[PDB]
Amino acid sequence: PNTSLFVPLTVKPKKVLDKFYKRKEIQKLGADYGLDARLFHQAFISFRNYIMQSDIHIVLNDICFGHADFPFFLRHAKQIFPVLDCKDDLRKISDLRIPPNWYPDARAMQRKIIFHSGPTYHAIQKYFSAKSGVYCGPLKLLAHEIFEKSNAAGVPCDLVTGEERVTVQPNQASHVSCTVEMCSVTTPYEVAVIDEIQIRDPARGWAWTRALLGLCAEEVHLCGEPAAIDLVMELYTTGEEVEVRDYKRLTPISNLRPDCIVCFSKNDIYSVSRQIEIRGLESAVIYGSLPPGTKLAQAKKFNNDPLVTDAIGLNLSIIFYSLIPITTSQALEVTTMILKRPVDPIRAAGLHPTAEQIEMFAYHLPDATLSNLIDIFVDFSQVDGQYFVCNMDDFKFSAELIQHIPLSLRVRYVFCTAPINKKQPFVCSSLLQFARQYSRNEPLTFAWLRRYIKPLLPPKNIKDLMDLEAVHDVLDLYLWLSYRFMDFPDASLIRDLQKELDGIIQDGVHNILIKSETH
Amino acid sequence: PNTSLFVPLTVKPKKVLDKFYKRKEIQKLGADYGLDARLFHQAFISFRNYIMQSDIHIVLNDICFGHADFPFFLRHAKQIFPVLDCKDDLRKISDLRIPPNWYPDARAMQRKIIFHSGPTYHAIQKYFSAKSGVYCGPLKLLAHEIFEKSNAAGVPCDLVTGEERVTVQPNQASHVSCTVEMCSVTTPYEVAVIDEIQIRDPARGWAWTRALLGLCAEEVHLCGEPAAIDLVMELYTTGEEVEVRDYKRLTPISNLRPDCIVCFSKNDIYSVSRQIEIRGLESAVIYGSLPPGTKLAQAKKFNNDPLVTDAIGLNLSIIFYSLIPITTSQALEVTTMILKRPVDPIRAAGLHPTAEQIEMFAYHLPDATLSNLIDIFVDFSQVDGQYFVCNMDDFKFSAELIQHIPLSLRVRYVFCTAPINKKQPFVCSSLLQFARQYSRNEPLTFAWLRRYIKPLLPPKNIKDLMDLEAVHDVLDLYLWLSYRFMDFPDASLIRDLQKELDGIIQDGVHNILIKSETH
Repeated sequence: PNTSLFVPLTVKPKKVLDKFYKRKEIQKLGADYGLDARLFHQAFISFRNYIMQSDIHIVLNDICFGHADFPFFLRHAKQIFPVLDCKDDLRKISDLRIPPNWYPDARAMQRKIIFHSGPTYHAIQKYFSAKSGVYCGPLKLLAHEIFEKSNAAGVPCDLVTGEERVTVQPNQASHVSCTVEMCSVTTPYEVAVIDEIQIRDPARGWAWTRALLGLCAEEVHLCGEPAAIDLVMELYTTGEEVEVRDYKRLTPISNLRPDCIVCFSKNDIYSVSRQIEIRGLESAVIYGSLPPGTKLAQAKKFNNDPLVTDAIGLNLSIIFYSLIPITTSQALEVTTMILKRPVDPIRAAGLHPTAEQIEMFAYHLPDATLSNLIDIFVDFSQVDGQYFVCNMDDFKFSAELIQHIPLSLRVRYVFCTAPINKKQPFVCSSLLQFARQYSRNEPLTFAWLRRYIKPLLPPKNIKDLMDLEAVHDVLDLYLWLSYRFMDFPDASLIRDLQKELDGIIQDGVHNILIKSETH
Repeated sequence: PNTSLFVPLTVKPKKVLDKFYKRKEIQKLGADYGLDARLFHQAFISFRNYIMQSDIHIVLNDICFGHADFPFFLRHAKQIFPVLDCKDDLRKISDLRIPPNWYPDARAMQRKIIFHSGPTYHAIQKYFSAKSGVYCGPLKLLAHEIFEKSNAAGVPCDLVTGEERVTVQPNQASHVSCTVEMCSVTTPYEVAVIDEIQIRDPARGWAWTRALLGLCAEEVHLCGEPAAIDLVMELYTTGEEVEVRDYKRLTPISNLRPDCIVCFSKNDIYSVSRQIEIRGLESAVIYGSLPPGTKLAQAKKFNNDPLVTDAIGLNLSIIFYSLIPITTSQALEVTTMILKRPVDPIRAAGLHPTAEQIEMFAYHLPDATLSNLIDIFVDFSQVDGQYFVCNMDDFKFSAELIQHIPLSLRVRYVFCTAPINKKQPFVCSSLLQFARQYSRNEPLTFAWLRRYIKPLLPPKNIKDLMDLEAVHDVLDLYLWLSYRFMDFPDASLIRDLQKELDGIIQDGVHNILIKSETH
């Protein structure tokens, strides 16, 4: 309980008061109840300012005229800091021990865990065949990949992403691809594929742990680097049997051979592209900010036609311009115009604060802000050794941004759990807008949304593209929430408005605007 | 016994263990004793984890070196789930059959049941005249109505509500108005009026059934819709004679004629009021959240002066803005800017778990939570055909809220039986507070209560009013418990502190703040 977290509540309204404070007896008795150096102080200074600048009067009159040893102090001190009043209560609410309890159906079941080690398409096959299955995808692509494959290859696939939810069945279908966040924990499945189990992400590990411990499957297929094995070995508290099946690199490796250039700067991508079209030849570009369409159409054109930074970790058949140092976890001839050290095995999986935990922390500490509540939660939290609490840094920011909009805990919880890029001014602006009108009970229709986003103009230089992509993002935000707060009614319509923009973007993406330089 | 309810108790501490589990002989022998799919599993997995990660050693050594068929398993399985050990015992404790037994004095007596059908003031008259009588009111108004009438019209009336208990007699008086919950079952009466007998409420039916079957009267007067008749016909197990006496609507019916607008949104009430004062004219407002004073003073002013959602079902002499669909049970020219279908007759009356039942379920299942105990109770419960078990949904919530506060079954029972609105954050906060200090043996005095509720400031917009009304609620909560746990000593004092607020509220209620809109 680092008290730096506890902001004092302003409880607005001389001889012995000074002595009472100095007295190492009172100082110790204070510390006994939880009052440290800073707490005992702030408590006294407002206890003094309260008495003088304004029941107790009986004992007040009776110490004036001749003990001097505290409970009236502590009554004040506890309306200053309500923490102290419920320390024991908060600890229990943030006890995140024996996580495998939180999903009892996974415990109710016989589950076989199978781990396809190696630095894929077997598991993919094993659930196509499976009577009832599920995919759990890391990105918002690999989910679509399997959505397109399965339903076509003759095993219908539903899609549950954050931003899309599609039912193929003209009537709930019996197979679904999803982002690991969206994967059920109550729906009985037969085989489940948790792709990319590395659960180690300091901000996203939570959803993996969730999937690992909670999927109501009968076979649980993992696919991820052999460094992760140690962890799943003990994850055995749930009492299931681990099976490893190491795979290997078909061919290994440590110029412009028709080659892949990988940067770390969006400056370098807006540079190298220059370099290439200087010597006539024509380059592709894949930055993570590229709409999902223009990503594909720029990857497929490289896969008929005569790679330029985003960690490439879809199907792409194929040099570091910069090494800045590097996470020593990047994968792939690849020159430096790396495996120097061994990969440290993985230690702990990831948990995060729930809504409901925080809604309880709210009832205890009702004056605290979200940002602060989560900081308070994290403090009292209790993790078993093979788990860690995720970094809720984005969760907070999103909360410091909408703090003034008069929402309610639950709603406010969801809004700040929406995936935004801070470094995009228009998105943040937009979050506030979306949040502000909800409070005003002002449903955000296709009309409203059309005027707000301004049917955009074809891009010219690399600011317009940036704006357009943010205008893309803004639309994705509207969709993300459309599935949580929908009363955001014109969800389907926006996807259409979004779908042209994707091309209006692609248009400009082939024709790179990177020369900005001229003007 | 849906096993989803039975949470396994963590009983913390290889060849044949695997075979023993697979063996359909063991699997069946397990199921014989009550172990279903999920139960037999969880039991084995912790039986395996117990043996290996840690008497039995004799049989353990003796199967190693060459039958393999169970009782050691079942000893473990039953310290996992204590349910199994006392299934038969629990059933009997939750057998709610032949309810008319539970009140033997009603059986000891000659009782005549009379049913004033029709979609009132006769029964009201019949007990005024009665030497010893009782009223059983649905709301916390109709109880006060009769308390004011009787004692004045020259037949003294005591009041027993949840939140008030008043003796008029300067010395136990011989006549009482009450909420149906508070009505005795041991006090000998002559005539009893059970107003609004529709006993069908999925959460409140219990107290009606109680009154119907338990009032020690000589004439039992019912007043309620003719759909309820079928039920009271068989409620004849008690062996009394039913008398129907259908009444009718003096005048029937299917614009701003000096008219009544009825909404279903608190948004619409904060809207229509705008609409009315736009065209100069002046509107009344009655929302159910309005203190009992400001309800009257806003109904009387409409009943001298030149209706705006809460189901109006006190004396009010007089259009649906929304129909959302509708319960097809709403009553009343009434336009839609309804009787489309017939009313389905009523099927079953209502019972609920008692404290003492649960205090017994606690002695069997001492590790279960309240919320879960009641779910367990409901499961094993045994209802005769013309009764149903109420929805204890609020009872649970109130219990999930105070779960961490170290109270005792009885007390904890009462706290979560206190009437609160979940959707009011301050009330829930307050419940915890009231509950927390009881545990700390810290009686909640008028002083403590005064600082907590902060002598509030006149309202400005419609948040202050909401807060004030919750501050009202909080005070009502303090009173409700004041009559159960009183050691809450300053009951009378709070009612006074409450009584000014009622006006501080009324002040703001006439002067609607609804334009919030401007700011």
